Amino acid sequence: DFHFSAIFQPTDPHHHQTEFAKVEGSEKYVEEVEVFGRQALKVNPEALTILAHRAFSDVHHFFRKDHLEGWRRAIEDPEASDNDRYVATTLLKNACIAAGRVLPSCQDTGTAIVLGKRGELCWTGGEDEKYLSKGIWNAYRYHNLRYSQTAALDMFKECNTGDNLPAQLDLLAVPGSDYEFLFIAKGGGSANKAYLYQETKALLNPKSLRAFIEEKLKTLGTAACPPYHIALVIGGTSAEMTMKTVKLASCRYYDSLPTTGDKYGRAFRDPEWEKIVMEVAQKSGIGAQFGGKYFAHQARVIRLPRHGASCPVGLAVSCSADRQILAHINKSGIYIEQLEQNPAQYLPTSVKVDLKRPIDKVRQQLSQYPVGTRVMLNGTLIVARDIAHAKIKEMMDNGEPLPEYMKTSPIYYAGPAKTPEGYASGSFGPATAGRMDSYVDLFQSHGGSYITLAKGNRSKQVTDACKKHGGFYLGSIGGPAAILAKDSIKQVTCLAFPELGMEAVWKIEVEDFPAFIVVDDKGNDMYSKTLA
Amino acid sequence: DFHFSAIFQPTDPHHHQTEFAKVEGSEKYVEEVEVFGRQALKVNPEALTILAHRAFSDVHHFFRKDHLEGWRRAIEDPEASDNDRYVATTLLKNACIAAGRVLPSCQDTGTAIVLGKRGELCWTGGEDEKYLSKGIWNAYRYHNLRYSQTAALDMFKECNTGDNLPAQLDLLAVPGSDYEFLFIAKGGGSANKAYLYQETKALLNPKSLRAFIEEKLKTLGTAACPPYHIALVIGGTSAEMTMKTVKLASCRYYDSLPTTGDKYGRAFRDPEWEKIVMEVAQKSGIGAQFGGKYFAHQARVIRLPRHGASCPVGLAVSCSADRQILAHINKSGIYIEQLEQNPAQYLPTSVKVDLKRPIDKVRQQLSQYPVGTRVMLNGTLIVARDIAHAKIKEMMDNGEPLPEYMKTSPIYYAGPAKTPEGYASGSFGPATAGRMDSYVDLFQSHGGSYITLAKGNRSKQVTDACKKHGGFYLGSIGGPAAILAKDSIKQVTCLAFPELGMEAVWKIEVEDFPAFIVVDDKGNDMYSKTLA
Ligand code: SF4
Ligand code: SF4
Repeated sequence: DFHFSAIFQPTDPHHHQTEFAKVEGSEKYVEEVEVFGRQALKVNPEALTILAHRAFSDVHHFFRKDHLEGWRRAIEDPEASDNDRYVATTLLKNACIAAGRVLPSCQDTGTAIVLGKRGELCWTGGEDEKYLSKGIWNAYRYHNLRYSQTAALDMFKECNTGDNLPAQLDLLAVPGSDYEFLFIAKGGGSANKAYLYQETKALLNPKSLRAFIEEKLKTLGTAACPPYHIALVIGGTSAEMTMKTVKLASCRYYDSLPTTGDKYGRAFRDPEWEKIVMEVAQKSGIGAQFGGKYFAHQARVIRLPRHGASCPVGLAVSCSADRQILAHINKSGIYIEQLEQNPAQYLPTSVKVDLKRPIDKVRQQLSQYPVGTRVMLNGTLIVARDIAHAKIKEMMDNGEPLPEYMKTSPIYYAGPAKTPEGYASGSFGPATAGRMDSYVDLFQSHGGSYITLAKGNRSKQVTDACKKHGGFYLGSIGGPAAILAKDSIKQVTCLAFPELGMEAVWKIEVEDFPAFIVVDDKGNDMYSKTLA
Repeated sequence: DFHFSAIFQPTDPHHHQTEFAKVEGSEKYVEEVEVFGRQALKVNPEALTILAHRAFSDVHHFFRKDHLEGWRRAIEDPEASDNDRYVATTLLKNACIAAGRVLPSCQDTGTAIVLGKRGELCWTGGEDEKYLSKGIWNAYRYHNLRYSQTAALDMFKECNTGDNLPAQLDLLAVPGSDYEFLFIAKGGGSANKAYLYQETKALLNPKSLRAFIEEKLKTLGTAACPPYHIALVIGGTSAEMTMKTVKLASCRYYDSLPTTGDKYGRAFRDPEWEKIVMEVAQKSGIGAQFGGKYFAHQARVIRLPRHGASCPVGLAVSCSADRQILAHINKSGIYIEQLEQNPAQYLPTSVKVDLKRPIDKVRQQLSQYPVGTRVMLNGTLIVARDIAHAKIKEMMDNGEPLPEYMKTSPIYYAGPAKTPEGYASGSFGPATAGRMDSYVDLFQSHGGSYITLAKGNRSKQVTDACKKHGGFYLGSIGGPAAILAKDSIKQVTCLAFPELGMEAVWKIEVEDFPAFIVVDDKGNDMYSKTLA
């Protein structure tokens, strides 16, 4: 009466539907042997370094077809808003710049994540984590990427690791003699939009689930640079299993799962509720960052078994920097997923704001316009994000004044990637505004941060602060870090806190920097209707 | 300049601090060999079946020393409340019954979770998941446990799998030639108290972190049968990594981690913040389920590296059914963690309520007493939990009456384990009340469910309903399922929905069933002060 049923039963477990390229000459890293009558593969662990290096290089300059098709759909759909088409066009042009292999597609070159599946008889010598980490180290050190990892020296004392390590290395033991991989360069902002809900059987009916989806999609907001790949996982054997599943679903790793359940509790994709997620996303009006239809590229919904007392639910997105690559090592060598090298084939007024004026004159000009107005910024921005804000608040709590450089220019929340030789700037797109919300009222009450520039919707405290203090929040397009660096950023200099690395305070000169007035000085917020 | 640093660097990676017993004759399942100059281990996969069967059998009848010591501490501490000592004494006596190897310590025999670490040169034949699942199948089929897994036939249509499968099988590839394991029998209610928070750098200071802990600990409530092993994880490379870490911390799997960080971002335990967590738990007054000092046995706090833009935070507990077992297979055979076989060595005014009356007479008697009154129930209980409530609401939505059996007796939210031969009842302790909160006002408005009996604090809607309709919520002690079955439950009959398995409606005859009045018919709630 015993019947074993694996939870996950993909019809394409080795991902034959994906196109792979062989690393030339890589069959020299492997050797087929036989021990105790069974076939085994000896793998020179230097293959893991080579593979990880190429994976975490390529993934920053090219995209998958299904991601690029979504941007074209947003341009060509008659039901797309004008802002949908504008944002999607910008992202596609950004992808064309990134395809030049110098600038990465986003300044947040992400956390390096490796899902590895080592066959029982795949023999590497066992130092996989070291050799994989060396390849990741190579990719981030020898390319114009960014060191984004923050080490905790104690509970509160932190420093940048300076090399984008440690990686997340999830190496699984599986049958056979091959080594299969999914590499993910996961941005922090989209990682932050991975949510776990602890629900109950009372959720599991059509009316309750639909209302739940409507409520939760809004909480994603625009803070992870939509259009999104939206993944929703209902059920799971534990919270951590639910969240791992929703991550992998967002990477389309589970696309070949069955579409029906059975009495053994196997996982399945639910295309009907995928359609419902897309309808909710489209009718939400949130759009591709600034109102419209293209909140989402596509949706994945995976229904899981559950303990009768339990119903964990995971919701997560893949963002505009949709960065994963499949790979495998076998008797023939090293194979890596082929991404789209020619994104250009998918490619079918505003207010000039002079920032080279007194900030009060800039505030006066912005006050003339409603939320949703598109602006083009020309002049100096002061760049500061999470740690700089915390240090400055800490200074003020010790009686120190708000520094003068926080009062002369708009504050751009951003952290740049490394600058290529001969370039004015590396990739340099915006950070999530909402993480700095707790500082705006304080800084504005001390005569600074009257104008901020970042991406994402903000909390009500920021709307109230801008109305109280005559302030503004400007929304940059989120994601197009390469085209901003190439076309808009003309000069970059470190102004304060150099030891923070990318989180130092910078002074940058920009030209033709596009943004929308998201919050004005009158209590208005262009997200108040769609994200209420 | 490259330096590899593993995130997790336990000083005791193989758990030498744990005592193990070898399965007699199990060296016949293993054979050390040497291939290509390296030491390897051949493992008959039947070893995995034998090991999983014994692990998921033993863990339901015995506990670890640090768990039992916590209950003794709550009994002997002069600062423990009377309710602290009463609950801890009850749980310790329950453990004495479970040690008889017939009744499991809790009716929720949990989800079967396997963390396995297969060495590069540990050769099983590769069918580990099937052979592990067979051993788990054996444990739940041939012992007096419970089938708790719910399969989804489609998004909403569900059935019990009837065998407690599927398991969660997390099998990792690691160096060496051994096979190391952590087996967890995870209750659904404590699995539900695994929470993920998406925080920011603004949290990472002493004042903010302390306030955060005070706020989140209350949201655990009493719904997972405290005293808790409380685990808190600050940081992580992804949501799913944070939640896996907090699970393992709650199992004391990471106890030998370093206690300081470094520039490479290694994980560490923070004993200072473990003490602060314990201080918050004790000063909360929540106590061991019914007010006092012993909200928590102990605390684990792990600080993790993070992407600069990210700060995931995990909070989770191990409950009174604290069930994990370490194991390993090596050249000498199968070794399994030795649990405490003699829990008795740790062992150093109520109102009689006659349920054999019209329910209105029972309500009148209960109305004479304040919340916090300890009560002893004698008579019939009608048993119904999540799916039965959902089915009954569906019937009423179709115009059908609230069933008669929802009106005659107090409703006990519970699902029994299997009945041992010759016993009146299998283990039969209470389910989490809060999951049924959305039905109370509706059912009471239709003349039923005036008295409910379960465990855990409930939402304000239930307090309002009981006051509006003259109802009561009685709190059973959470956890002591074996002693309740042995001493209190005299007769068990299936009443409705037999196809739901443990989730059928039952009619049981009880004697001397202890409970507290948690919500009365006047708007009072004995958790209103401690869980506000
Ligand atoms: S596209 Fe946006 S959310 Fe994604 S990594 Fe870049 S900044 Fe972060
Ligand atoms: S002790 Fe309580 S929380 Fe733990 S498994 Fe049993 S019923 Fe669930």
